Amino acid sequence: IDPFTPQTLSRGWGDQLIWTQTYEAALYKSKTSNKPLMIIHHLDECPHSQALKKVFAENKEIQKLAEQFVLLNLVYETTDKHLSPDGQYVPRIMFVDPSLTVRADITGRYSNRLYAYEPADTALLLDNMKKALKLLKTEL
Repeated sequence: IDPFTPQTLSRGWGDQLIWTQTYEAALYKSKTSNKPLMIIHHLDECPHSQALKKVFAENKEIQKLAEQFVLLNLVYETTDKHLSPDGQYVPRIMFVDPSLTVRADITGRYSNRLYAYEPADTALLLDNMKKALKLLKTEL
């Protein structure tokens, strides 16, 4: 593509994680860097996502893929009108497809419920994170 901004002094790409908490800015720079973003959606109204956060921050697998991608940690409204207008169940993980949209093609065997926010979904979250991410670098 055309030269956007040359690197100098320090901070080359700054594409890791996101650093700042802003839904629109996160998704925006993701598309700008042609890199998919994974929106981690929490809630305060149920068992504090801090409990889940502990195991999340403890799971190497989840961090490894997320550090190479975007993680949009949002904690506000259990059923926000943007992701859950009609209400289905509290999320845990979400993913924005390169086409700036979402793809619900995830199916599974009945391990311990296929959709939860409780630390139980941490093993699934791993395999689900892969299916949700689908393509890593287009080539692979």
